[PDB]
Amino acid sequence: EKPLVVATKPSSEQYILGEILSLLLEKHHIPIKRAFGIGGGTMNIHPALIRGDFDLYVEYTGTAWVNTLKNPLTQKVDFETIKKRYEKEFNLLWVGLLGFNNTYSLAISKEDAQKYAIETFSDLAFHSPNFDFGAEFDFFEREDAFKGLMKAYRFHFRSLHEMDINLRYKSFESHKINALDVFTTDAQIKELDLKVLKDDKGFFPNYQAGIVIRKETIKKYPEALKILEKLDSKINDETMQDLNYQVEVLKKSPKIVAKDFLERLGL
Repeated sequence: EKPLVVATKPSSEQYILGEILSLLLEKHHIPIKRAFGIGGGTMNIHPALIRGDFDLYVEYTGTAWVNTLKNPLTQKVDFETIKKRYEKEFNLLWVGLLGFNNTYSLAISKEDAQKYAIETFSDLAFHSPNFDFGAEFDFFEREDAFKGLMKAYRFHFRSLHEMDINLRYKSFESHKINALDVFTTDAQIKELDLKVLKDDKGFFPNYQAGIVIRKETIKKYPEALKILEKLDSKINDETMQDLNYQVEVLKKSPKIVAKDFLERLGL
């Protein structure tokens, strides 16, 4: 007899997710131990999960694809393959998908999107001489980001600006830039009321969030599977943006954010 251990990676989004899992199981009288903010993320969570010292966490499909399964991000992330390999090689179950994808995208103002009819990356590339683009230094470094985006879409931005990751949204507000990279769950999408564009050629890989849990734990706690499945498809990108906004902008604790979310779902 030992409480089920919910692990998370160090990010604020991950603390919210860990509290959603923990509070939901606690509501059903299943004892929980929180192991939040594990340095190194998956590479240190995964060995503990296989050894039974963690029981569950929220993983992103593309992260499992590249880090645990050693597959290339230039090949489309395949959920069915992930689920099968996780069961067979690791005795781990993906419960399902929460409903959101946390990956790179590109954003502009809603006014500029309406002015130029911009909905997709290809639209932004078509109109890119009217845009000054900004991103963090790392985004300009390898083929997985800006360099590859240029090979896929033929952008001709009027200017390019690299800066500290924490200055992008501020630089957009000042008009130093008028297009930038975002992550699709960023609180700042809601805060700044940004238009997030569609990656029509599928350049950026998929990082769909889902609960990974030991099959041994589901065998011993069959009700845990039924309970956790109630979260399937309940958190789309806009919902995750809002929960992140509550923590990062409204300064609400991840635990309270998670509690209020579960209550809104009737769980």
